[PDB]
Amino acid sequence: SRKFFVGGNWKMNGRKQSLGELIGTLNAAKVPADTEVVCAPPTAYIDFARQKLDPKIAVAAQNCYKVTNGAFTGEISPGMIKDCGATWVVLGHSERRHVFGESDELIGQKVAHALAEGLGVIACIGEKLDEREAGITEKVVFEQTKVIADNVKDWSKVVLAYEPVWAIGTGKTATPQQAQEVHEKLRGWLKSNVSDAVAQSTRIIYGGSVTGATCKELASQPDVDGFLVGGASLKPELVDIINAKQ
Amino acid sequence: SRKFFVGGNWKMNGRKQSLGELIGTLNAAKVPADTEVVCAPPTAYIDFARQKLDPKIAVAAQNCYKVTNGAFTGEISPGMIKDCGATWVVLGHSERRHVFGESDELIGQKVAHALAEGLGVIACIGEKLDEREAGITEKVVFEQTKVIADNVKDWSKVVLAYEPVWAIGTGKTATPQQAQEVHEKLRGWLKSNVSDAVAQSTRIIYGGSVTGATCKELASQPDVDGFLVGGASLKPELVDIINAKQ
Repeated sequence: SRKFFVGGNWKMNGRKQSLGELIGTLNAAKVPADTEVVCAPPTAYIDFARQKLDPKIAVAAQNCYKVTNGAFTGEISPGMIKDCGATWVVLGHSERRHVFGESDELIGQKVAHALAEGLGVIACIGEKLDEREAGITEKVVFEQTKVIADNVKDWSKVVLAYEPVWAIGTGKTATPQQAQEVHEKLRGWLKSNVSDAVAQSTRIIYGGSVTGATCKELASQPDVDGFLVGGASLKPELVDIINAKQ
Repeated sequence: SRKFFVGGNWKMNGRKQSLGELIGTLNAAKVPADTEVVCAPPTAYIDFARQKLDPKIAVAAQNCYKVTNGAFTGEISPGMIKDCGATWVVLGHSERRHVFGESDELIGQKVAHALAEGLGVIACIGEKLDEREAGITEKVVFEQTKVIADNVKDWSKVVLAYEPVWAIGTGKTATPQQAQEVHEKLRGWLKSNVSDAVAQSTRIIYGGSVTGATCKELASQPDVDGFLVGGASLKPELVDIINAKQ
């Protein structure tokens, strides 16, 4: 019992005009009954996107901080995210980790607080190129996942996203088999360290390169439960990725 | 001749209902013609704040990034800020620098991009208790101001904010004479290093502790042209600070 999950990470892209247009497209898309869809707009447009999107698509913040209110110029809290109608937050995204230096310690604390506040969390992990080539893929993503698990009580509110950071802009790419390998090792970590129950019911989505051309082969991997989509999430092509199991 | 400037930095505080109430109070108060008022809401509420606020009050983003669009989950661009109807961005705020580790070099790149896109910039500088008790206040704030200056081609759209980070949350308080000392030295830096034109026209606002009772005296200091208000900007007290010259 794992419902197919497709998250669209718009990253720092779009304006009210172009996003309005894209939202119109998605509002007309037939989202399958077996599929849960979430879009993560730029923080300035969480409000806008929730107002314009049809309820069949949930809204995620791309990040948040770890307290409800405070002297943290530039941050938003899970309270504000809910106040705008979003029900998810993306935490630990590769860009937060490796461009903006967000530690594991910090990400775990955001997870605890987002969960305590009633949000769903799309919790991202994954290994860089140096790490993969040293043999420490397992170590790196287990450690990352351990830190997230320490701050989760209710796993029904969590989706794990594997980001093959080693394959992003590096000269390397991941095969569907390489994706499947990491996802079944992560499910083995959940079964081992949490419960078979949690393992069987927790979506592990793929956060590497995915397009309309590649989504069916990726979605048919037994341990790949969906996608955290980058570039293609800004295009009608997102609808094709949503239809991946159909 | 230099226009009195009050920036209200709401930091990570408020929800649509509470901010709606404060916005009501501000809309209702009369801003003196000789003063320029700007409010910086949490980033989730830039759009909301702009729509609720009277045109007499300007809206600022609390931070932004240094390209127009890109793969930066969690960030917003000056284009987005403008798209939301905001005309200012706060950059280099002590929380960005010291809680979130934003480098001077990063902050310079933001100033450059923000200015290029047509946004006003409230650029923040200041020394820690570390650096003041080491007698290197001048070195720190001038070096900070230099990096900013290197990424400004139009000073008409820049306000400098001195934040006495040494005297906020530390147990130490700053006197108006200590405020004036740094502000005078900053203006003299601009004279030496940019132009008399810039030195004489550039607002240097005070970002240390401002209350309804401390504001008149701070305001009368000749090189203190306004304030970047913390806690008091969330209260009707902001009105008193806006009226500090009256």
